[PDB]
Amino acid sequence: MAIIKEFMRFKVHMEGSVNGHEFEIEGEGEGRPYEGTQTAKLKVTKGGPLPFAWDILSPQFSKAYVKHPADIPDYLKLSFPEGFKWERVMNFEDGGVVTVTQDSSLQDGEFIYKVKLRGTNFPSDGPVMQKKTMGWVASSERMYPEDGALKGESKQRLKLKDGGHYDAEFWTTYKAKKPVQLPGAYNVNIKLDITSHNEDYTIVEQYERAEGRHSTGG
Repeated sequence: MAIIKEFMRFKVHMEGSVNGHEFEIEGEGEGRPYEGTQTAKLKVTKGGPLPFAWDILSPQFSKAYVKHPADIPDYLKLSFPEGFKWERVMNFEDGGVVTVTQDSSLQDGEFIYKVKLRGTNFPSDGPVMQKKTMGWVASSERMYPEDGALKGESKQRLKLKDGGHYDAEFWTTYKAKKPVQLPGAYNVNIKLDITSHNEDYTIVEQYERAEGRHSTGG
């Protein structure tokens, strides 16, 4: 609680490929870990302009910034200064798949995020490779402890330019680098917004608000 201050910055580096197109992204963000809010400014540094929808990348750029009530152990804040790692699978309803691995650490008073991403099997005709998505609907991640780690599962939904939707299921495992106290089951409500971007999405800003609450599930 002297480690995680009420205002904290972070730096993120992502390396990945989607349908074999390789790219890199570098960004910096800031927020209020106890209030559950944060912003990030991302820049594509290789592989730009991306030939696919920014939205499949936006959820990978920070769960030290989730507001927790006092009776739910904040495992990810407790993992610092060593930090934690996470691995995620996103299965989309048209067969697209994204797998992500991430390492979070704290260096010189800022969080450092390193992300690796592989998106595969997206249809050339689908909304991801045709850039038809329009942001994620607000969602809720169901959290539970298992095998010494914190797991989260959620149904997610992208809005589309044609007024329709495009659904996905997310599975994530979060593991502290030292044994710290795990919570029971609970829900994390999340709203993730793209607050501005340039025309080809090589420069993007995001905002996220996340808060944990007891199930059953408002």
